[PDB]
Parts: sequence; C-alpha cells; structure tokens
Amino acid sequence: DNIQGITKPAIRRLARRGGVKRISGLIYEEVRAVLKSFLESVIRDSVTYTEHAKRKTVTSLDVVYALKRQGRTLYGFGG
DNA sequence: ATAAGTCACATGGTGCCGAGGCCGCTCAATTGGTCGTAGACAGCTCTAGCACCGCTTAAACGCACGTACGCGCTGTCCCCCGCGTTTTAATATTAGTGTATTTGATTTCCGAAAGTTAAAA
Repeated sequence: DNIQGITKPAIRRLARRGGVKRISGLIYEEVRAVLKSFLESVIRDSVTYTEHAKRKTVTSLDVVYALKRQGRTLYGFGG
C-alpha cells in the first residue's frame, strides 16, 4: 500500500550510504520485506506497552522502550 | 505710661510622600542523634583440590603420498546504471475536532506487618 513508498531509488540511496556500487533488483523488494519485519516487531512492542498503560497514543517512551526490548537502544531522546 | 490692643515676625508642629532598610514566611536537605540489625568475625573441621607418584597403551604426530582439489582461467553472457526523461508524488503547509491525557479528591485495596500455628526433613 505504501511499502512501495520506500522506493527503489530511496533504497539505492540507503545502499550508497552502505557503500555499494552495483545492485540488482530483487534486493529491493526484500529490503522492503526486512523493513516490514522490523517495523511490525517494534510497533507490536510499543503498542503492547501503551495499551498496558491503558493509553491509546503509542508514545516515544514506549518506542525507545520497545527498541531497548528488541535489544537496540536508540539513544538521545530521554531513555 | 501704659494696659490693652493690633500687628508682623519668628519659630512650632502637624500632616502627607516616597524609600531605602530592615524583616517574615516558607521548604532543601543537612546533619544531629538513635535505635536495631547486617556486617565481620571465632574457633573449625573437612572438601574436593591438586598434587605426587606410578603405571599402561590410546591418541598423535610425523612419515609417506594422492587423489581431490583451487584457482586463476576465459570466452561471453548479461545486468546495472548513468543518466535522460516525464511523471509523480513528496513535500509542508492549516485545522478543529475528538478523544487523550490528566490531575485532582477520594476510596476502597490489599499485602506487609504482627501474631498464631500449620508442617516439615
């Protein structure tokens, strides 16, 4: 629906940051696959956090929290 | 001439206006003091260590050597992209409503604490 919004030139630019200088196609659609997996996992964690807080605004507190839970502590925004 | 009197003078004092000078109330967390209990300890004994020999022959290392194997080789297939181009959708602006959070006053909630005792190798 909008995973295509993460588009092939955009992931090309990501891969320029990655240091590549040749990239085939199917790389692209599966980069969308891995991004889907990452987003849904962390989103589920933050969602569970807020809904246990009986709130309905998943919040950066719960996002940095879900990230630390996933094992990677994004860092700079409180936390 | 002088007691009465008017008069102006001279000083009194009373009233109001800032204003710079002390003061009053509160909350931080210190430190003062004090109970009661973790902590280090006080004789201690015995654990599994870790040597300390004293064997054996099971691994193991080299001695040989051999296919397997690698590693660039090499025609060539192929694919990625560097752009060039049209698209194309990503800007990033307002917006009010529609809960989302939210912070008061409770107001029950419930388990830590204090008995009392069940159970327990």
